[PDB]
Amino acid sequence: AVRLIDLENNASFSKSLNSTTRSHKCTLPIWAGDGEGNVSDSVTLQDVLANDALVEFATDKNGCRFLQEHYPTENDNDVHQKLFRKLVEDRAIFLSLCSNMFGNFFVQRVLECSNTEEQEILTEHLATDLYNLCLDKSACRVIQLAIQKLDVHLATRLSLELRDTHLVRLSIDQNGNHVIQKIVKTLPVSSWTFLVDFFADDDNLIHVCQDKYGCRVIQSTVETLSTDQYAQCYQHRVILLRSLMAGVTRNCTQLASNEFANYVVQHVIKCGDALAVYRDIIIEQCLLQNLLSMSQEKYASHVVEVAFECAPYRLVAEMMNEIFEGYIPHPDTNRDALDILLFHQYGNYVVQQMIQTCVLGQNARDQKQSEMYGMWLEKIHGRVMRNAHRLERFSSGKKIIEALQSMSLY
RNA sequence: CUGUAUAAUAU
Repeated sequence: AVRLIDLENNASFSKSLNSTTRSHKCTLPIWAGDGEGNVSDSVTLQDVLANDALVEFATDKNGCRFLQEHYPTENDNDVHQKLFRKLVEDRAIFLSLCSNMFGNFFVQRVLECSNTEEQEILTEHLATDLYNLCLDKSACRVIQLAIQKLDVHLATRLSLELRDTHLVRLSIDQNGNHVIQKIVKTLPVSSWTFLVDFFADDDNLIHVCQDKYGCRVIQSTVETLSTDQYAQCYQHRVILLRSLMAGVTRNCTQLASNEFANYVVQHVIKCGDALAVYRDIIIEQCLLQNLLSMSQEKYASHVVEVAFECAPYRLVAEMMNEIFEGYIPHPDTNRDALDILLFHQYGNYVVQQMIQTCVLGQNARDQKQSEMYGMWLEKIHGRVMRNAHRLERFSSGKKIIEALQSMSLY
């Protein structure tokens, strides 16, 4: 049995002869089309492999649809292996097809059909330029499907590839925000602990939180670290959540009176449970002494609504005492916080929430609490009835008067 | 006279 060394034939001039297309926009080569931009029925995948034209099929829509339809799902199929080897033969060719408007659908298809051995070379290719890939509009979808299908260890390598980068630029990005989120919501916490480290800085937290995309990132991170629940005796997540919530609480005044940041503020009040302690701090450190001023604001009035809805009674009593007896009346008009918020565009929503909290808490176990909630209802009814002649003309006044219909302190 | 998100891919 003499040995035979079979070297490959130098087909240097084949990318040249696949560069010829009928149209200047579609990239499908002239040999594979029927004239109208589609793929001829005589064309098979072995014809793609024989002409070295996976790349040129991939960046054309119909050729990539052909590749995605006829791709063999089984890993021991021959044509599957030759196509995958042609894909991952070159780093630059692979990363280009990932960043192609059309080839990323084929890279996603080979992600759905992959097993572990393919996943290793796929991860090694992606990790070389992962950050700029997450910045790309087409390649970032490939990155999201990777975090979903890649084995945890491979995805972890990928997530820690973003460790010392410009994470604020990634988190405020239109495409990259979804990657960060995917990682946080998909992978175990140790894969992205450095992300919490990046938000240990106050300035990085604000810039990201006060952004149309980064507020979703902060919301996903907080939901994940909190959803841990009480299934842990020693929880490492609590330390991480504490490190983050610290900045939220330090800058919660600016974040509450803000276009995008206020939403995540509502989350730490809406959730309760693991975030209850932080909710209370929030109510003690920017809500109190400010409730009139933020209830006349467009963004922070929702924060005052959810704080009135979800607080414990000890804090709710402080808010009610602040609205009823906490401000000096206006020197010209003799008008307190309640008289202002009855006829205010945003503040009437706050007053309806106070009414709703009082009628829900009148069904409480503690009698004193029920009596106190009623007292506050009788205060509200006294102001409303006095002002009811003007308030009846408004829609908000109709909703308010319908809310105090047929009540009883008992 | 009612009030804030509408989170990124097939030329």
